[PDB]
Amino acid sequence: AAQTNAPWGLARISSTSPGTSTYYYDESAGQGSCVYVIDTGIEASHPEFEGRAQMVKTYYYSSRDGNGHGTHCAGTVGSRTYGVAKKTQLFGVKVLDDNGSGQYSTIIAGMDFVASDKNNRNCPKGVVASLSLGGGYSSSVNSAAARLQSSGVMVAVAAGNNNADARNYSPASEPSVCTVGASDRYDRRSSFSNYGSVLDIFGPGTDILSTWIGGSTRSISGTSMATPHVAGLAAYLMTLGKTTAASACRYIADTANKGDLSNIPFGTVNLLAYNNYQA
Repeated sequence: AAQTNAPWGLARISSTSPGTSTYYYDESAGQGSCVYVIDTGIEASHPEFEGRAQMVKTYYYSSRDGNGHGTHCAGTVGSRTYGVAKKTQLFGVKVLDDNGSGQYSTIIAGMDFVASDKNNRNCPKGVVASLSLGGGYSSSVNSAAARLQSSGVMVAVAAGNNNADARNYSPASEPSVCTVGASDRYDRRSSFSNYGSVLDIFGPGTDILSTWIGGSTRSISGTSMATPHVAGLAAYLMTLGKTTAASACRYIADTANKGDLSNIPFGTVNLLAYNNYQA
């Protein structure tokens, strides 16, 4: 399938070169997979989600996304126009308040929630979790991400936006999950993207158009934006039977566009997420 005039990041994920504007993907489109978006919530009534999004948990007085960040990330995973996996089922877990903040104890609870909750959902092609959040190093936060992964969920986490080594941030520094840095439309490392040996993969992260609250759209930047490209790609590939939740990060690295990015520090992978779809 071909989506013309797609957001650059979607075009980039299905291309061997930057600078194109059509997204090519297998029409199965992540059908039968599930992606949990662990964030500020999802405006599930947005027409871009087509009824495929729903809130399953909140730790606050409301399940509403009063911020936008979680809706934007969910849109990059699975919205009809701005998403990688346009037929996946989206599940919102509101661990972040409407200012974008959350205590690590609530983030941990949310991760353990998903590890159990997937057993309440129909995800025959597999389960992914997207975590566009983080803070300072915490062994407890990393351990929670490791348990979620170990339970059979493909865990993708943002590397962080400190232009520094992700070793000092969590869950970015957890080795067993998929740690995602950000690139721009010219295949440069995004100026804010963390780096380091713990990164597994890069995805499009500078000026990413997606859904927003109020039934709207906007373009923002961050490793938060790169992460849902990778979560959506994992779901898409699991639907296609190419990989599993346990191995999808490594499979994405194995099949990535290699050596295409500039300003990658010595010791950081030069690997850009790629769906290797041949139309």
